[PDB]
Amino acid sequence: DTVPQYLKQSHERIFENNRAWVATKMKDDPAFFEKLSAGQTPEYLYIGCSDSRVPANEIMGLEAGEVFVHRNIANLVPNTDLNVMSVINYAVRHLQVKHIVVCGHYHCGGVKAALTPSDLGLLNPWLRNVRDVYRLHEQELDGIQDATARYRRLVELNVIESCRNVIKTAAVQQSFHERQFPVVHGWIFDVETGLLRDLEIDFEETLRDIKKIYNL
Amino acid sequence: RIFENNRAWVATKMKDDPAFFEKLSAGQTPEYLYIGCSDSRVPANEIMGLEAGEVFVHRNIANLVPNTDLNVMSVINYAVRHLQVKHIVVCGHYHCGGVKAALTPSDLGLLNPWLRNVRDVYRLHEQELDGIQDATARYRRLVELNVIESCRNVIKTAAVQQSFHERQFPVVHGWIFDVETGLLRDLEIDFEETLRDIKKI
Repeated sequence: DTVPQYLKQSHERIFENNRAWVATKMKDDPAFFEKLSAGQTPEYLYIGCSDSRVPANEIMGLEAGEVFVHRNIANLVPNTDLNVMSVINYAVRHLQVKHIVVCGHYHCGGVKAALTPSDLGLLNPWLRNVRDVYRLHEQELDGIQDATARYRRLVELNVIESCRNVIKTAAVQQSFHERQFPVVHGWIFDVETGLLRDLEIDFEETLRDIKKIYNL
Repeated sequence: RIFENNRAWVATKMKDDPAFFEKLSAGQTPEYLYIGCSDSRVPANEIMGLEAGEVFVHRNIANLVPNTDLNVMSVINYAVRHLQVKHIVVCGHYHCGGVKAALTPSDLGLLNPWLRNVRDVYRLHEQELDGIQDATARYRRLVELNVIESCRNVIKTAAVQQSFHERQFPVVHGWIFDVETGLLRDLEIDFEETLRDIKKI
């Protein structure tokens, strides 16, 4: 019932590491935290998986402060999730972000967890959103005979449907109609090469396509 | 532009710095879950002097853990039950604008129910906050109490209570990140006491 000591010193070591990190930044730039604390308005909302590999801003060669960030299991945008719907609403309506990106990769454990028949308890309802993506694209995925190619295509279609879910929001549709931003993109990050790849989500075409069923 | 930056970033990472792409795909298990605000200033792993890969991450408006939010409850459940993370941290700072938005009587539409969680923190600590006359100092204390109640919400989860009872991990910590100095400040939450408090019910 007491906290093991190895957990207390693991925790202390973080603070030692933090003090050391501050010293080297102080040596490299004497006003760096002064400039950090200097204002900024993010231009990007980035939605990625909680299974992060590299900070968003560093992949994109931007300052951390130019990217407002959300990470969740399997980089989902479910209809009735007030968590992700609040980040989208705030980013669009308060930050007036010019770009929203959904970025996946082939090693998010969330998507893999969606395909195991196991009871993951509380996780099942969240990962149900990944299985709905399989249903929307069932013929395409059934016709890929290589398991690893099929899995990789599911990861990409999950990014694309998350993007479509962003585009379907009132905030994105109304902002785009009246100000021609934000624009939504779907990307894949390759861990093996460190390269971003555009899925070429057709924003203009997708936004037009959505209007029939989903306008405002 | 972004993709140019990305190619250049891969170069300096494989030219101006060392080649660590094998490590990127090497595979590791995070020892930390970090819950912060979507208004990021510095990557978690860099504040903590760890590899990005040692820290499983969630960011949301005002670093909240609301009871009925399946989004954050799924990251907690996965981190505890699948990743077997040894630490969960909630880290706030004084420039997440969600907390400030929660104190203006404005209708923020869809945001009202999310930010209602911040107003509930004011109510749980109303005497404490009413006694601070300086707006700025009162705001700063609200940011800290918001971290602490987020941490208490983590401790109250089935996943954390059951994991800690049977395996003595994870432990939960609340931190405040000071952007001016870059230093983490421990909020020194009552982990053992909250756990004992939960069993009274």
